[PDB]
Amino acid sequence: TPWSGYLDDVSAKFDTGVDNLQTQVTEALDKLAAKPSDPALLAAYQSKLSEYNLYRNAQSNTVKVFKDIDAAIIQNFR
Amino acid sequence: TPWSGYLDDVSAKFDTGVDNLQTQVTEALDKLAAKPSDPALLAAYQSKLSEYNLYRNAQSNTVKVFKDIDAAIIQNFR
Amino acid sequence: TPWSGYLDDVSAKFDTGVDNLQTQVTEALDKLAAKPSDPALLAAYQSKLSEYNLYRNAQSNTVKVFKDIDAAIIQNFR
Amino acid sequence: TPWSGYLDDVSAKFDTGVDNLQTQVTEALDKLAAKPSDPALLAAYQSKLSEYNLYRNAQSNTVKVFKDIDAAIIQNFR
Amino acid sequence: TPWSGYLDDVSAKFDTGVDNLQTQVTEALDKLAAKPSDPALLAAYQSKLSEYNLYRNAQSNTVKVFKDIDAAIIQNFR
Amino acid sequence: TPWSGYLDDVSAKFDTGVDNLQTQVTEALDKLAAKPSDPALLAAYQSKLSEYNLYRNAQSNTVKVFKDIDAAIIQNFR
Amino acid sequence: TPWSGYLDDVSAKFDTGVDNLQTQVTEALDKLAAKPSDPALLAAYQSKLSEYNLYRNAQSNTVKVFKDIDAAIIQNFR
Amino acid sequence: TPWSGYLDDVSAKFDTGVDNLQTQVTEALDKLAAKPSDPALLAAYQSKLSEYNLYRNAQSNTVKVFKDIDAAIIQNFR
Amino acid sequence: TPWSGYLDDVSAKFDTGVDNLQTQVTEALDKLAAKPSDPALLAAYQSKLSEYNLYRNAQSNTVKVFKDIDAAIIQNFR
Amino acid sequence: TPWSGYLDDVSAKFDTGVDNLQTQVTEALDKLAAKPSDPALLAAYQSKLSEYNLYRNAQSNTVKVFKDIDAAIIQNFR
Amino acid sequence: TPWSGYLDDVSAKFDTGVDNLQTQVTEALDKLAAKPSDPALLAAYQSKLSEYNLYRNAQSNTVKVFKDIDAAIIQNFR
Amino acid sequence: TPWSGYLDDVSAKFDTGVDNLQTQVTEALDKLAAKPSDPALLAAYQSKLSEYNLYRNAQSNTVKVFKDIDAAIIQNFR
Amino acid sequence: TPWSGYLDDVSAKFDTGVDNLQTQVTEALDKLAAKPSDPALLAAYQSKLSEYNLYRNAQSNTVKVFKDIDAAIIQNFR
Amino acid sequence: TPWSGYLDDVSAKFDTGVDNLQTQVTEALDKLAAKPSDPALLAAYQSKLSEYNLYRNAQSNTVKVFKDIDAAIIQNFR
Amino acid sequence: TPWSGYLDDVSAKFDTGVDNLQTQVTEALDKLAAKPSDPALLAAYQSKLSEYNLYRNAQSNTVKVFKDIDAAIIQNFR
Amino acid sequence: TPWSGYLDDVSAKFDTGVDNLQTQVTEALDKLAAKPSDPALLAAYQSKLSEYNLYRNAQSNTVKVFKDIDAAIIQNFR
Amino acid sequence: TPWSGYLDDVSAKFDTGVDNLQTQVTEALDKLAAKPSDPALLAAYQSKLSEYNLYRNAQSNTVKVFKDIDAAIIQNFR
Amino acid sequence: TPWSGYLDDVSAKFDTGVDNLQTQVTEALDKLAAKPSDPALLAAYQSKLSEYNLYRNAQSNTVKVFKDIDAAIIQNFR
Amino acid sequence: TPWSGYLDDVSAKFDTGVDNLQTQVTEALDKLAAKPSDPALLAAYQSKLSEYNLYRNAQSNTVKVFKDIDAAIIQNFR
Repeated sequence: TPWSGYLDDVSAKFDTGVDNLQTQVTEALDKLAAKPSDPALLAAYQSKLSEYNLYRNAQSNTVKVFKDIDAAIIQNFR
Repeated sequence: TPWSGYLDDVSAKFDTGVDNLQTQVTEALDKLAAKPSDPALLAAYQSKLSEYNLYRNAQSNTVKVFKDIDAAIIQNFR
Repeated sequence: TPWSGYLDDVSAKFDTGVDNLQTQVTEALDKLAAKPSDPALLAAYQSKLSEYNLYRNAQSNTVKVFKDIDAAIIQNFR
Repeated sequence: TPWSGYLDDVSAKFDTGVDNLQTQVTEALDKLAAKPSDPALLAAYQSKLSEYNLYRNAQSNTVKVFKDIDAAIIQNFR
Repeated sequence: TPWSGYLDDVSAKFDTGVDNLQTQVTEALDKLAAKPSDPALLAAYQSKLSEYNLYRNAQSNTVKVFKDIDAAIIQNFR
Repeated sequence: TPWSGYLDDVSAKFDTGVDNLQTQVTEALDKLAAKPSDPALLAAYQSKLSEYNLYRNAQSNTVKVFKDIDAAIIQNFR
Repeated sequence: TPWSGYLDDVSAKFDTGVDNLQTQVTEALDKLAAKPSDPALLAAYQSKLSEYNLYRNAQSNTVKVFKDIDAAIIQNFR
Repeated sequence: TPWSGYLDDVSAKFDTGVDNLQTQVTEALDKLAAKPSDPALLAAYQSKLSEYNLYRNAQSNTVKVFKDIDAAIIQNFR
Repeated sequence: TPWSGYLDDVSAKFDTGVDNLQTQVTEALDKLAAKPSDPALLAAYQSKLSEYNLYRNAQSNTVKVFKDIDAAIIQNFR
Repeated sequence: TPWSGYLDDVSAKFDTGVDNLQTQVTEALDKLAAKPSDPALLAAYQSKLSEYNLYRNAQSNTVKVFKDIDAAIIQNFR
Repeated sequence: TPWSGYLDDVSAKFDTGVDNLQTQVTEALDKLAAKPSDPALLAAYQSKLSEYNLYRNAQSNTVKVFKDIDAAIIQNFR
Repeated sequence: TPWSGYLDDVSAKFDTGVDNLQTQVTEALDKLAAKPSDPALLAAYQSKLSEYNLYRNAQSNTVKVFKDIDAAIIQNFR
Repeated sequence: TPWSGYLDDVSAKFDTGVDNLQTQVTEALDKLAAKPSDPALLAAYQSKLSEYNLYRNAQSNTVKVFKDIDAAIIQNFR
Repeated sequence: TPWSGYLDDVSAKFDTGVDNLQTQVTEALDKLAAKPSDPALLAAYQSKLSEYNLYRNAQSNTVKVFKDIDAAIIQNFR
Repeated sequence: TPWSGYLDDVSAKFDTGVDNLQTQVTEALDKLAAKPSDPALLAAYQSKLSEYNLYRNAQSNTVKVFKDIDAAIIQNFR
Repeated sequence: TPWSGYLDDVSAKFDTGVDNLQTQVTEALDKLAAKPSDPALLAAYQSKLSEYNLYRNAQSNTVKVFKDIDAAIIQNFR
Repeated sequence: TPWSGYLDDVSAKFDTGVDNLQTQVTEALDKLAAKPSDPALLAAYQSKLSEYNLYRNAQSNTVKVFKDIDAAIIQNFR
Repeated sequence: TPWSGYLDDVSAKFDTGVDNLQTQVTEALDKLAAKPSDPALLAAYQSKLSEYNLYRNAQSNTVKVFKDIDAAIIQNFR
Repeated sequence: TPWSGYLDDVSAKFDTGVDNLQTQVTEALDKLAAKPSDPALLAAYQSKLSEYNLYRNAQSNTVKVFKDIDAAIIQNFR
């Protein structure tokens, strides 16, 4: 069994929270690349790419906060 | 079930708000191409194409604003 | 229900404002073609064709103005 | 009571400043559509439509300026 | 009873301070989507969306300041 | 397979929409050049050349509009 | 009966003082993960996460102070 | 009579030194929340919130210094 | 007597330095709203609104600098 | 004394630089309206109206340049 | 084997997505240069050059977004 | 070796694409000037001068497009 | 049999408590090094590296506490 | 005679080293407030305010260093 | 003697480097205001105003760089 | 044999992980410098330079984290 | 010595490049005004006035380009 | 020997990469100034000036990127 | 003989390592000040000023590291 700590659980709440956003960004970019001027494909790709920016920022900043929570508790052992 | 975030909902309010504007632009251009000098078809195509310009601009600028709302909230986690 | 935006309403105020000017130009040209030297038919066709020129110009320039009103509002979202 | 912020007040100074310019543009276009070649109706509609262009541009650019005033004050909290 | 701390009170002063700004942005966007070229609906949506940007920025930066007030007091226990 | 994007499809809707207008302009000019004073050939060439002017203008202005739709979406990625 | 000393009482005054802050941080993160761009969920999660930082720091620094009170009394037995 | 030591006097010199800064921050935030885009209210709230940051930091660091003065005198009893 | 600290004095040097710029922006916008196409009123409103932008930016950035002066002195107490 | 900043001085150098150009445009238009076919009045009104166009453009673009000079200095305080 | 990272893969999805758009722009410009007034060659070159503009902009802005995704994750290592 | 960049290559594709159009315009104008009423020389000079207009416009607008392609890539380095 | 004392048992509770965290940090860094811009690999490496920081700090501070427990018991033999 | 220790001498070397920098910052801010858009006054105020930031930081960090020199000598009396 | 630090010297290298550019902008604007349509005065004023923009930007950005050089040296005293 | 510690191994996992990214940045810049307007060379250089930024940041921040892991273990020897 | 920068040199290359074009336009207009129907004076004045239009446009657009070259270099100091 | 660092080498790769582009812009402007209406000299000057814009932008943005690479490495010494 | 310790040697390795970088920054700024719009002087000054930033940061951070090496050795005498 692969081990997963508490920060691995917080980082995987976002991974299991979105269903296939890592796939839909890949699929919308592959549909965009075949024809990069259809406004039905650009506006669909903007809304996924702007979503994927806020996905990776809110994931990475939450893990940073719970790091500095624990690093100020663990410093208080001594 | 295909996942759709909040920016996917704002981009799909415009898609469900207009009924078949993506179709009517395609249908009016197909009626125009068969006879590109009828003023009943040019003036009908102008009013749909000028509409479709304001549709894709107001969609794409609204998603840009809600991006910079969230990117100034998520930066305040740390 | 076929969708009609605001520019579709301004372009259709001229269409519903005149009753059958798109028909009377077609009917006067069909009466002219059968006998293209009657001054009762030429002077009746001049007054409809000069009317139909000012109809399509005042329609098409009004839609152009309300386009550049909105394209200078929508540019001010960002 | 419907809430109205400061930018809602600046956008409503222009709305209450003009009396019925949103109505007069609608009324002059309805008088124009019934007879789109009267120069008494075209020149009256030009002066209202050119007014309504400068109304919506000076409204929308003023709200844009007071946005970038506040977004450079609120960025200075942190 | 759901618990609400001091930062929950500062974040809810803005929520109770505006009456229904979270609703009016949703209602004005729903009125905009049905007809995205009416200047009466675009200029009304600009003034609410520019308001909603300054609402979420002044909320999120105030909570950030009171965080760094407390994190420099609580660090002075030891 | 030769690639054709979305603007290539809009420019080829006009090409496939007219059947042989690029040929009929060439054929009517070749019939005109052999005898450039027959009114049956001048009036047939006027109606094709005035058609071919409105064909290339409505093609080239439609591609220009869909360019400025996409260049205002793609600018909103960043 | 599980034993709880004096430092266990000081650490459990904060646990019983907040009602369900350990739950509300978990519940707000679970509501955030399903849709990580709603500003109603980000600003609600910021105010709980900034609260939970000051909860664990003021708990852990208070226990550190009462440790160094007692370790300077108990050193004075000999 | 509620007892107040020497560090209670140093912490209350700042409390009695400012008159109602704990009130003016609360009053300016309540005036800000009703209309969070007035630059007369944002710039008035910035100058009080930046003041209240330097108030709580200079209070909390002064009490920390007089603690480490006394903890290096009291350690010299033995 | 309402208390005013040092940052309150720097923010009020700009308030007392300009005489009635908060009034003249309000008065010029009220004169503009009654007739938003007079170039004598637009060019007078541009010069006040561009002034009021540089007023609130130079006020808010000066208070930010004197904050980070003091927050690097007060951090050096301990 | 009504206050006038630096941009108010640059906008009033053009106002005091021309003597009565705001009056001469008004006076020449009033002489034109009484008899709008005299070439001595049309050619005199063309030279004032073409002057008044270059007056308001060179005024409004100069104030725009000195705005973006100052907004790139004031941004360099922080 | 020449190495290609993740941004090299996103930049090469557009390169492999279009088949020979870098060639067709070169070939249509070479056909245009031999005879720069054929409307069959100008309208074919407009649709490729307007396509090639949207190709290089959507490529270069996508790589910019995935840069600022990663530069806000990698900054959160420390 | 005189250096020639990419825009120098696009501007020289038109120069090498036409053989001696810069010479034929000069030669036809020199034949026209000796006898400026021969219809064999006027109609030959019209077809070269109308060609030379479309040569310098399609050259100068192509270089402008490839400039704004690169200035939107190079802006994305930072 | 290799000997392991009590502090060796406390340091090996963390080693046996995590399964292969010393391996997963090594494996995620080896997957990162082959392509250091994939956000699926950066965000997976952040959550393991922030975990591995809290692993080695909570291990090393626990062994330090049980050292100073024993060094204040063993000093009380004499 | 008012007493001044060694740290009072180091803090007063900077005070006597600059002549009237505490006055010139006050005088340049008073000249700025009367007209906050003159670039001759903004660029003169930037160079004094950026100087006054480096004055108070280099003063306050030097006194901090000579404190931690002495607090590691005085701790070595016992 | 009025004191001038190092940033005062860098800001005064630009002041003494140009001879009377602060005067020539004032003199060319005074010559422009008396006659704002002479192309000999507009093109002379463009070249001075575009120069004065690059003067105040290169002055203000150089002082900003030498500030952040020193603020990263002075932070390394402690 | 040149010695290489553990941080030398982590810094050389990135060096051996990419194959010749230090060479490809040098080679793409040398191809760019010979012709700095080819979009095939700019877009190829953007994707390598944006890659090389994320290479040196993820290398340098990983070495910083493993430094502060070890400096909090080695401090616990005493 | 009157100072002349680089843009003053580019604007004076056109002034010294033409010999007396500012004089010949003045002299040909003075010869035209005495007898404004001589075709030897009209055709001589057309060729100078059409020259003087291209002189002031190519001067004023070149200075605009070298402005936006420098304003994108000077912005890169910070 | 005049010293040249690494950024001096990157800025001189563009200088040695182009052969005499700093000379050809100067030579083409000197040929243009003697006769500023020859289309053989305008179109040759456009292609060099549009080249020289992309030369100085790609030089200045590359040096900016390698600055922010190094300023994020050198910040990680401490 | 003026004394120079070990940190004086590390700070003077950078001083003797660069030849005349303290002079070339002074010389390039003096060449810039005489003509602050030449792109040959701005791009030469950018590459020296960006170099001089990395010179003083890598000098000042190296001396800070060797300070905290020695202050953790010298603390271990007692």
